[PDB]
Amino acid sequence: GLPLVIEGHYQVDPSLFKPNADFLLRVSGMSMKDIGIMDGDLLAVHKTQDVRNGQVVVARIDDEVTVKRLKKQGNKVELLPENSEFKPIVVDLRQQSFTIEGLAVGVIRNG
Amino acid sequence: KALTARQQEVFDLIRDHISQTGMPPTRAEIAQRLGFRSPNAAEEHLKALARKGVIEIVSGASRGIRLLQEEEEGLPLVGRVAADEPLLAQQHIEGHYQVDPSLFKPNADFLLRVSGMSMKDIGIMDGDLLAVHKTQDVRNGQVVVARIDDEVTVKRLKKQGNKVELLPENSEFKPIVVDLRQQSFTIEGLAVGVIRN
Repeated sequence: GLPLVIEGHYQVDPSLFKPNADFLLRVSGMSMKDIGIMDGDLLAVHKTQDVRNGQVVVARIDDEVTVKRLKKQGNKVELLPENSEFKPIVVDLRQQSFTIEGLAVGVIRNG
Repeated sequence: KALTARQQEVFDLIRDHISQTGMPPTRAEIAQRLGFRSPNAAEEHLKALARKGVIEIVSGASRGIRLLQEEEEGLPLVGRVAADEPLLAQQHIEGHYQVDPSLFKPNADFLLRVSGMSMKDIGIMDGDLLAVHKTQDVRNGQVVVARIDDEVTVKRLKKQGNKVELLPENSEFKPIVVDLRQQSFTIEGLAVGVIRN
C-alpha cells in the first residue's frame, strides 16, 4: 500500500524497494529520460534528507518540486538532468530555500 | 500441508507438461523421467498430491489429472529461460510479488526480468521487471514478448510475409529478422507495464 502525493493509493509492496518506499510521485516531463524515468511514470520515494552526489533525488526549491541527479559542494548545489537538451539547475543555499524531500528507489509505469 | 522433496518434483513435472502441451503426463512418463521403479511407484506419489489437494484424479481416459487451486494473489517473476522448456516452467520462477494485477491494462499475468538495453529509448532498461499479459493475439506496432528458436526477447512487432522483423528502440541496435521457413517462432504475450526496483 503506497499513497500517491494524498491523491490515491496503490497496492504495491513497499518492501520491494531498498530502502523501502514511503510514497509515490507523478513524474512530469522528459528531463530524466536517458535513465528510463519518463513523463507520466510513478516514482517510488524513500523519505530522508541523507543523500549523496550521483543519486537521483526529490528536491523542493521554494515551493516547487523536481527530480534530478545531485552534485553538491558546500553552498553550491547543482541538480543535473539525464537528457542533453536540458540545462542544469544551480542553487545557492544562502539565497533560496532548498530542501531534500527524499531518495528515488524505484519506478512503476502503467499507462 | 507441505510437499516432500519427491512430491514437489512430481507436482513440478505435471505443471510443466501442462504449460508446454496443455496436457498432463502419463504415469509411465512420470516414472521414466524421475527414474521410479515402475508406474505403480508414480501412482503412490499422485495419491499423496490429491490427498493434499493440489490435484484431482479422475478414473477413465488416459492422462486424467487436473490441477486445483490455480488462482494466486499477486504476480510470479520469470527469470532466465532455458531451451526446450516452456516460459512458465517451474525452474524459471524466482518468486512471487504482491502487486495488484489490475493496475495494468490489460491485466498482468506475470513479470519478466529484462535483459539488455535494446528498448531503452522508450524507458525499458536492463534489469527492469516487465509486466506481461499472456496472449497470442497481438498486432503490428505493439511491444511484445516473443521466442525465436527458444531465445526470448522484448521488441516491437513488424510482420513481413514469411518473415517477421522485431524492432529495437536504441540507436546501437538493428532489427532481428526471423525466417519462418527455417526457425521456430512464437508470441508469448503483450507488454503492459514496468516495475523497476
